[PDB]
Amino acid sequence: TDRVRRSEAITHGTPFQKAAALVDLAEDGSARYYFIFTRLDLIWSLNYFALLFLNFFEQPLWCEKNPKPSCKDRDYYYLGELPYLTNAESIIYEVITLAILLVHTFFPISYEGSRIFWTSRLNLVKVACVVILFVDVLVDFLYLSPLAFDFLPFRIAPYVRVIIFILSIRELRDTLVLLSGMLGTYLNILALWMLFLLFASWIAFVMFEATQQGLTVFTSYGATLYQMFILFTTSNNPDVWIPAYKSSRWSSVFFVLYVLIGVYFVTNLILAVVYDSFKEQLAKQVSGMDQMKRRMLEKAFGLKNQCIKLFEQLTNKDEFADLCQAIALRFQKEEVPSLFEHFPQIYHSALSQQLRAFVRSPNFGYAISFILIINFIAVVVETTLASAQKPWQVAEFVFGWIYVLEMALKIYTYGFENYWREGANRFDFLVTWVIVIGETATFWIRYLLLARMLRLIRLLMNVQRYRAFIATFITLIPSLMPYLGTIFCVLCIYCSIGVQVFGGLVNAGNKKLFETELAEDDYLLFNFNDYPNGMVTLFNLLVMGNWQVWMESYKDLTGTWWSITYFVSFYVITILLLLNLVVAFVLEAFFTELDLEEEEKCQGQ
Amino acid sequence: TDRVRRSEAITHGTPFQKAAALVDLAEDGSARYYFIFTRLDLIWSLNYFALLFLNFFEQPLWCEKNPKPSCKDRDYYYLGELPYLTNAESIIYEVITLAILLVHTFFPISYEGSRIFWTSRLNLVKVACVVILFVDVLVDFLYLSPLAFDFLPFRIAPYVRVIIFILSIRELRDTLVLLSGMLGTYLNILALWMLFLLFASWIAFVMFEATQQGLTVFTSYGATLYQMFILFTTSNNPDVWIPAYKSSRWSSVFFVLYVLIGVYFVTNLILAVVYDSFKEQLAKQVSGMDQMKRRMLEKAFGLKNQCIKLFEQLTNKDEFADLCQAIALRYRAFIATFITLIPSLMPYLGTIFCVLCIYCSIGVQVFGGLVNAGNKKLFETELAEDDYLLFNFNDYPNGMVTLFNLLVMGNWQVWMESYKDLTGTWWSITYFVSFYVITILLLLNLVVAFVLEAFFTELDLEEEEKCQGQ
Repeated sequence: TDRVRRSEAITHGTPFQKAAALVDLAEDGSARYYFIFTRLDLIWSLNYFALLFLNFFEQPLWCEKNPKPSCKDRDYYYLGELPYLTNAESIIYEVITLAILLVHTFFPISYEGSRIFWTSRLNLVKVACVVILFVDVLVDFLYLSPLAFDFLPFRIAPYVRVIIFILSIRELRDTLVLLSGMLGTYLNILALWMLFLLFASWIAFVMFEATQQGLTVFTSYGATLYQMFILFTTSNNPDVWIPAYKSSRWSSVFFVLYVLIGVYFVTNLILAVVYDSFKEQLAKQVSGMDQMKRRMLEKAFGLKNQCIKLFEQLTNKDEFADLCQAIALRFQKEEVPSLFEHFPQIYHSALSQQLRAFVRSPNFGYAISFILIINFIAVVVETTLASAQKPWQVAEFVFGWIYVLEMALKIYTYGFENYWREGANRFDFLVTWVIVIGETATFWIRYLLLARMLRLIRLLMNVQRYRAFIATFITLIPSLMPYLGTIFCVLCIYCSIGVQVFGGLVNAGNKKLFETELAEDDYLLFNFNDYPNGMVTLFNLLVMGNWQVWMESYKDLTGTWWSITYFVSFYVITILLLLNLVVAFVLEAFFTELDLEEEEKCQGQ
Repeated sequence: TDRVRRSEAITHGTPFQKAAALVDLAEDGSARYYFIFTRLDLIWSLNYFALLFLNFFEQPLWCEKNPKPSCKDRDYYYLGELPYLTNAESIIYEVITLAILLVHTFFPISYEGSRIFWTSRLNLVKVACVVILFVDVLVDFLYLSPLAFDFLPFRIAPYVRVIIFILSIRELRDTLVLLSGMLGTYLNILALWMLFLLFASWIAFVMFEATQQGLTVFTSYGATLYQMFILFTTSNNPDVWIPAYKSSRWSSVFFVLYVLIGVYFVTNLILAVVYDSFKEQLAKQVSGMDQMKRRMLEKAFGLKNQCIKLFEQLTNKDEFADLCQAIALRYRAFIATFITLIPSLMPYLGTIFCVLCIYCSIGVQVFGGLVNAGNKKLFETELAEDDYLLFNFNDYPNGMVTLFNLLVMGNWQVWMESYKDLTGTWWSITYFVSFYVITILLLLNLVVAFVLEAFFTELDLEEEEKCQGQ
């Protein structure tokens, strides 16, 4: 019960207790109102997620301008399968979440102090965002009366919801501070890339001037630069230069050289510059956190006898910082009592310790692992069947109980704390409960059986080699969350733009559609006609198989080359920057894991 | 200046100048006959290169079986534009390059001394390769005459020419030696990748078992694993799961998760393992180089006037090697990186090109001849739908450009499907699978790591220069 002890010691503890708490919470990274607001922090978090999720269910703007047919003909408009809110439902949940937001944003005035509240920038920006949302909601509500407005051309709330979400979750804000560091360096390598495309497409344009390649593909410098930009992604390779190769096999040399330089040099040079600037900005950022950590330690200090008394609390300035950092890096945190040591003859009778050693024994692991292999054999045999399967319900139940027992013995040997502190044990816990629930409810099957397959990953987890890769993966998964969230918020902004600009054109009546590559390649459900559909289309533009099919199709559907600016800017922001950041993160992760085991060896030697 | 003074000093100079030559050539990184051998290096190189390029102009063997129509109707077989040598020319250039190769491979027999030469296994393997070439050339000559043979099923010379070329250039031979060590680590992450595909494809097959995705795309576990393997490359995205998305939009959650894990995690992990194991082998190589340089300098030492006479020649036991080491002394950063990276990368791009040569030779023997205007099946294939028919294996250039197209991983499954359906045998996929495993997941990831290392070296170098000037 750490958090309650901490908050009690902070609010009511004696100065030595307060100091000990301040240092403990430094090691772990009006105070009553702050604690209350922290307890409400779950409510605030869920409200901010619901505030963003409203974008998925709000009815698309183009449905309001009286389409014929109505948007109920989701086949005619190739629309999604999520529902769209009525106006009534939208006004209900928009009102509830805006009211909770106003409460959330202004409640800190009760404890921060107004001079602080207005001196602080993050406050002023959140006040601006909530004001903008209040205005746009009140406008959209007043439009319930036709006297209020005749027409509404555009809507701003879909963007401000995302901004408020970004400003609410600090780790996203610190990721955007990092990114708005490295962006200035990134513009130089982006410029060198552009200048390379310009030159290469000028050479191509001169070289093919009167060939069939010129006359049917490189018809002008602009089309050349565009086709070459696509070919830098290689997505149109070899298709874009087949006419050249038909006219002279030697033409292949120019395109092989262009692809080779583009894919293996420049793409990697951009990656290297992004990786460098990431590493620089991350080291710069973390140094600021270490400095704040010192500021907190200096407060804990300011609040031989003093050293003895602090070490006495530990039994539960430069000297202080050194001692605290040393003991922190040297020693693990204090033990947590079980609920069961209170029973001497139960918990402490040597039969207990003997069973504890047994469950801890290696041969117990050998037994359980062999049983798990047998469970794998059991399920692989069972999936040969689809009433003959009925007896395998017995095997299902038996393995269910076996996992209940294993989990129980695990908590019997590592409590709740050292059990749940291990991510493997957490996965065990979850899959145990879900399958035990399924089986005890049994005693749709084809779908729930995928959980019985999912449990088989334990066979990989046990492997002495792969455990290193799996540990890299398991630490990387939570560590990537804010960068994936940054990408997802950019996708939300881009989808909103797509829904407003391109939504509604992909319908069965638009005869131009059946001229597009979408209708030729059958991609028709990957339209922007609603937010879900745009969101999955944007996943396709991210992995960017066939991505130019959309850029061509919507160029042709809109009739202006400016439609391309959406996909070009999307490529520049997501692929060339943010995803290369994620790549750098994975490389730093694995090499840190290798460095960590190299340190473990060097210190053990 | 330098090279003449060095060889002159080594052959005729005073021993103090001989030491000076040894140290100067160490700074710059019967000996008369070794000097002749070294000066001929250009002729040796050009002979090896001609022997390698011979594969581009040797007539494809399936034409020698006399098809109808003949390979004179190049359009009917979508053939390239390079000449095919006559039997006369092929015999002439094979004999000439064999004679010059025999000369080169025997040339060290004098200056190395027979026991030493034949003791060194690199000579022995070269001799095995050259004897194989001699035997196969003699067989090819006999096969000109009906008395010796009626037919020969398989021709080995196209491979051994590449093997001899790899053995001949030290920068290549050391590149493949470096590469051969990390393979034992590369096979582990390859096992993890295989196990991942197998399990993910099993979940896919059972999840969709009765759906339209199952009833059209994932019809058997085999088809599932194949389609998922292509989807790991992302090259069949979104195509493979459009039926699932038509039946229920929630299907997309599984394929999005599969692609995300495949790309941004596992492939990057394969890059990380290859990168680290390369950096390990590079470190071992450069440590071996430093050790060898020291051993040479120690020999040069073995040969106060002591100092003065050397400081005199320098105008051109550790104590000596340490002396030698002492007496050895916006876009600009990117552009310097790019400039130096090219002559640094030449070994690896060259090795990749040699692997393509082996694969192209296999391609011309196994698949060559299938893509022709009379093949009724061909017009059912994706090759014909996408008008890719010039990208075939009917001659060596065509195969080489097809192999480049696979190396860029553009539409690469078109050929794998089309040639599977042409060859009528699922085993044809092994060509493209093994190619992807060897070139993309290993060698080109190595190239990536080499580029990144070059860039970070350039940033460190300019930071060092700045800090030392500060």
